[PDB]
This record gives sequence, C-alpha cells and structure tokens, in this order.
Amino acid sequence: SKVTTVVATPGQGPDRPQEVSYTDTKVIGNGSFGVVYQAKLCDSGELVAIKKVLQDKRFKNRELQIMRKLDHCNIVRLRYFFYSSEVYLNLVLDYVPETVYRVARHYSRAKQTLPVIYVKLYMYQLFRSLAYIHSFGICHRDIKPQNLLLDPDTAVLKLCDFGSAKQLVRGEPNVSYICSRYYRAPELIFGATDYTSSIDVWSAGCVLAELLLGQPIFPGDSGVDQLVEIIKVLGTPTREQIREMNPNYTEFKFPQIKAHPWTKVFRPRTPPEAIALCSRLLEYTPTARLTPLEACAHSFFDELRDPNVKLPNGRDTPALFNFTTQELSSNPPLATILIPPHAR
Amino acid sequence: SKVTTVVATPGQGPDRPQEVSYTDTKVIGNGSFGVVYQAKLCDSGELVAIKKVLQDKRFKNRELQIMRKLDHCNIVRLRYFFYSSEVYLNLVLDYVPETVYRVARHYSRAKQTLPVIYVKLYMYQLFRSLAYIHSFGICHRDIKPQNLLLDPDTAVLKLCDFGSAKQLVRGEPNVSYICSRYYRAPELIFGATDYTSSIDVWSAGCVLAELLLGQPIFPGDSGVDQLVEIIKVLGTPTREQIREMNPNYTEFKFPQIKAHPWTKVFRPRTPPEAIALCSRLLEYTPTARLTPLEACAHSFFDELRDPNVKLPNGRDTPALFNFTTQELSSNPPLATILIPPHAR
Ligand SMILES: Cn1cc(C2=C(c3cccc(NC[C@H](O)CO)c3)C(=O)NC2=O)c2cc(F)ccc21
Ligand SMILES: Cn1cc(C2=C(c3cccc(NC[C@H](O)CO)c3)C(=O)NC2=O)c2cc(F)ccc21
Repeated sequence: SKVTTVVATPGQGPDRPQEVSYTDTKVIGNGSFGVVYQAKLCDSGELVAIKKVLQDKRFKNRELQIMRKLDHCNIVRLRYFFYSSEVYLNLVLDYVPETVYRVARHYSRAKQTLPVIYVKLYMYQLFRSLAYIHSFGICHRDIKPQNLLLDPDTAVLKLCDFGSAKQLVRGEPNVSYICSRYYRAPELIFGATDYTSSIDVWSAGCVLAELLLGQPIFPGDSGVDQLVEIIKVLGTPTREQIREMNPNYTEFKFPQIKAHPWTKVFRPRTPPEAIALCSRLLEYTPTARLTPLEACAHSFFDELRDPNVKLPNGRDTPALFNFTTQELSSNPPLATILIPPHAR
Repeated sequence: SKVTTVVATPGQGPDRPQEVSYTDTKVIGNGSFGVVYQAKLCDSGELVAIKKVLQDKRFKNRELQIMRKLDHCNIVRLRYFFYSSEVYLNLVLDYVPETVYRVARHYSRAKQTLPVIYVKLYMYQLFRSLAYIHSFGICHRDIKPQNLLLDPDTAVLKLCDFGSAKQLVRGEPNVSYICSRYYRAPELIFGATDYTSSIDVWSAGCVLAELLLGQPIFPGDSGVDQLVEIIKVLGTPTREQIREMNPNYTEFKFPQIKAHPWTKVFRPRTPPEAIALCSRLLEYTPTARLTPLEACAHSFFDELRDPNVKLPNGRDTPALFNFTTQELSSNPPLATILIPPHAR
C-alpha cells in the first residue's frame, strides 16, 4: 500500500499547513461531486474521505469556502484541504460508512420499516445540522437520503455533500434547478429563483415521510408527476400559494383536488406526532414550514429527551443536546425544550 | 374470466358508439398516467391496453382530445373510449408488449449493446411519430425510453402516454416542469416557459445517445448535475444561448468548459453517422436542432432505405415509408430521400 504525504491546510483552524500522511487509498465514489476516495490517516489510524475536484481558474471554490466555516457533530467535517496535480482541490473529510439511502433500502427490501427510534434519532440530527447551517444563512440545496451518512453503531448522522450549498441572500437570485427528484420543494418545481432555506426543510419532511412510508411520498420522474403526488396529499394550492411559487403560473389550470387527511397517508401504526411533524414540514407556503430548530423541539422527538432512552444495541444515544449559541440563535427560548434537565 | 361489455366511442371515426366486449382484464400498470389494464377483445382476439383516469368536472380531457386526432403506425392508437364508474374516462389502446426502457436494460446488464440495426429502426420510427405529432403542433413533452413501446418480432415502435402532450401555441406560456430526468432539454432545466416542440427532439437525441452508450448520456438526479453532464459534452453555453434558455440567468456564473469532441463521447466502434446525428439533435439552440422529419432523412438511417435490409430474424422491416402529406408538411422535398425508389 502506497503512503501518500501531502502538505495540507486544517479545515477551520489558522492557515498553518501540516504534513499529512495517508494510506489504504481506494475510490468509493465517482459522480458530479467528483471523485471520492476513502483512506486511512497514518498518524491516527482514522479513516477519512477525500473529495477531489478540478479547481476552476477564475473563481474561488464555493464548497471549500462554506466547509471552512462549519464545525458541527452532525455535519461531515473538513479536516484538511490540499492541492494536487491542471490543479485539483482535495478535501479531507470525516468518513462515515453508511447512508440513510442504503439503510432505508435494506429495510424496504426486507419488507420492514425502520424502527421509529431511528427515525427520531436521524431526523432530529438532520434538523440540528440544518439549524446550524441555516444560522449562517447557508442552504444545502440537496437534502436527500444519499446525503445523510450514518454510523450504525453510534446512530450518529452526518450531512454530507456541500457541492450545491450556498449562502442565500435576500433579493439575490438563485438557480431553481437544484435539489434532487423526490425531494424538491414545489416552489423549485415551479422554477422559483427567490426561494429561502426552507426548501431544505421541505426536503427533510420528504425524507421523514419516506422513512415512515418505506418509499418516497412524492415520487415522479418529472415535475408534473411530482406535483400530482404533492397535490394528492396537500390538496390544490390556493391562488396565493401558486403566485408565491411562481408569479407567471396563476393563469394555468389546476384540478380542484381535496386534501387527503394526513393520517390516511401513512400506515396505521405510525405515531401521530410523526404525522403532525410531517404536516408542518410539507407546507406549500415556505414561511409556514417549521424551522429546523423548531422541528428539533417538536414533540415527535420528546423520546430523545427522556433520560432513560437507549439505542437498541444497549449503548447511550449520541450527542443530542450540546447546542451552541450560534445553533440556538434563530430562537434562544427553544433551549428550554431542547436542552432537557438531565443534560444541563 | 369476466367478460365486460361497454358502449364505447371509436377513437377517430364518426361519433357512433358500439358495444365492445373484452376479457382477461389485468392491471399492468399504475402511476400518474393512472391505472392501465391489459385485456383481450372478444370479437377479434386482439390484445388492448385500457387507460383509466378520473375525469375532472370542470374541463375536457386534453389527452382524449389529442388522441382522437391521431392515427399513425408509430403511435399507440386510441381504438375506443368510454366512461365508467365519480366518473372515469377509459382509453382503449393498441397493446404493445415491450419497451425500449426494458430492452436497453436487458442489453445493459448482459454487458451487450443493442445492435445498431435496432437503434436505426427504433430511432427512425420515433422520429416519424414526432414528425407526425409536431405537424399538428402537438408536443409530447415526455419522450423517454419507457414511453417507447416495441414489438420484438416485427420491430415496430409505438410512442405512448400522451398524458403530458400539448398543442404548443406561440406566445402562449407552457409549464416548464414537464419531461423526465435524463431527457429534459436544457431550456426546461432553466425553467423556460416558451419552449417549442424541439424539446421532444432533444429528448430523442438523449434516447439515441443512451442506446449507443449503454447508459444515459446526461445523468443526474438534479438539474444541476444534469447541466454539469450536458456542459461536459457540449461545452459551456454562450451568453446568447443562456439568454435564450432563460433571460434571468445571464448573470449567473458559468465555468468555462471546452467542448468534448463528440467522437470521444461514444465507444470506438460507434458508427460516425450516429454520432453526427446526435450532435445535430443535442444542440443548445432549439432552432439549431434537426426537425424530426430531417432526422428521418439523416444518413444514419440510409441502411433502412436499402431494398435489401432485413430484420435479424429474417423478416422484412416494418412499414417505414408510408408517409402521408400531413407527415411530410414541414418539408415536402424531403420525400425524395425519405421514400426510396423501391418503395414508390
Ligand atoms: C458511504 N460514503 C460516505 C461518503 C462520504 C462523503 C461524501 C463526500 C462527497 C459526496 C458524498 N455524497 C453521498 C455519497 O454518494 C453517499 O451516498 C459523500 C464524505 O464527505 N464523507 C464520507 O464518509 C461517500 C462518498 C461516496 F462517493 C460514496 C460513498 C460514501
Ligand atoms: C408494456 N406496456 C405497454 C403499455 C401500454 C400503454 C401505456 C399507456 C399509458 C402509459 C404508458 N406508459 C409507459 C409504460 O409504463 C411502459 O413503460 C403506457 C399503451 O397506451 N399501450 C400499451 O400497450 C403499458 C402500460 C403500463 F402501465 C405498463 C406497461 C405497459
């Protein structure tokens, strides 16, 4: 096995490069996110992911700029970055072996559903990572099961792939063509260019619904099919809601469809608190969607705040309450529900 | 087995309903297109598809309206329609057992590529179906391998699913959110609302490319990823090309990427005329795209006009030259290439 040694800049510290040696280098992925390698750090034995992309001549790397800012337990951390041979930017990242996508698929093909305790744990930790990035005004713009990494032993979840992520500035236009099939907020389907970070929340509501249902709640390979499914559940959007999504669309015909009672969407066993949470995430009107911090404080996650909760393997839960002031900034009073007595 | 008798209106003739008896009714599909049944006509023994959808109170059914107009050998024909019980519209359709989607998939996972004779036959016949519908000004808006039905013995291809099809009128706005992942013209990805029938042609170019490559040419679950793949091949769009796709998008950053020579996109054995055809289908500028009729007259399909061509199973080719005046209207002089000497 090759040992590769690079001079690399720590992700968030002061700009002081270090000689970093790594080995066991194999490709684990190859997509629009570029080539991703897994490797092992010679010093610590810790496994890392290395994401390598070609670095444009003219611009700054947006993903790097965003990742240098972030340090949170539910987001894959940028450990180091370095340049290599045309120039390549390499990001040395936390390695997390599983994904919500693969796990939901194991359960689905075994004709079982993910135990609700995992739904609570994973979704809670997704919402934390969202409260955190949204507090910088960063929108991920591609929340989907594949971007939710999991450790099966600790039940830690980390959000990954910040290749779409962008600081959203009010009044500054954003491309509508972000977000992946199944997970796109209706305003994106309509072509909104003035959407907010609440698209990440819609996407998370779709993930939650998917974990509860055992399949995507709004399937469709085209926006038209996706909208049909959304309307089957939410009912037809009002004139107001449509104009908000896209002002140029008020003229189009829209079948008058009645709302499907949210309880009937899901299986009979489904906790009513899970259903209530979905309904407050999957709202046509962006401002009517819960914030990630309010999602965390939702009663669906009450069980996680019980001092006696344990993982199915017997272990303690992962870190759920180490909220910072930055994390809490959107609504500091929520810290009362959020940080329970035993964790203070 | 149930024998069901309905009073149904013939698809395109005079409005004179007939008693139609069918049997062997089974569900073959269920999606946004509705429930689709296969069944057998008691009189003739012919297998049919029956597409059943809920009919809105307020409007006419647009699909019905379009299907009643069409009669073409490469389009699934509306034989009859009837109402049943709220009220359900039932379309009685040609039944065709296979799809380009399923066939490309058999070859793909056997690590073989579809023989080029089939690529010619299928693509030619797709383009005929498009020349035909476009001559009514009808745009299908969801050309994808799944909507290309095939008879494996006769190598006849029929376009199906007119659920998103629409007569496109200049100056009248159209929803952008049609077309399926992999097959969307960049103008749709950009949210164009003033696109033309030429999106169907982009989509067909993606199908051709897919059949030659063994996999989609522009994969991606988000428009972002799709555009990355499109740009990797076509080079970055010029300012003018962008402005045409969406006027509001001119200010956005766009990495300068060189065009990848079209010859290097495909495997080495790939016929040069197939590549030439692709590059004329997959153009940023909509009016730069070949018309379906011009696509049919392309040299890639020269082999189909050879008096000696046969199907691999020994049979004659299916009907390829019975062009009508309606079909030829976009460009009547093309009939000189299109209808070869032996076929006149
Ligand atoms: C399991 N796994 C973790 C990956 C990790 C990423 C990573 C980096 C960039 C993109 C993606 N995308 C999601 C990936 O495809 C998993 O579904 C993941 C990271 O930052 N840390 C990891 O452990 C990863 C990447 C892949 F390309 C393929 C599988 C991966
Ligand atoms: C093989 N096949 C032909 C189908 C036929 C359709 C039909 C009608 C409506 C939608 C679609 N969609 C494509 C289908 O899903 C096959 O990929 C196909 C038609 O008009 N004639 C047919 O023989 C069909 C429908 C299904 F739902 C599933 C499989 C089908």
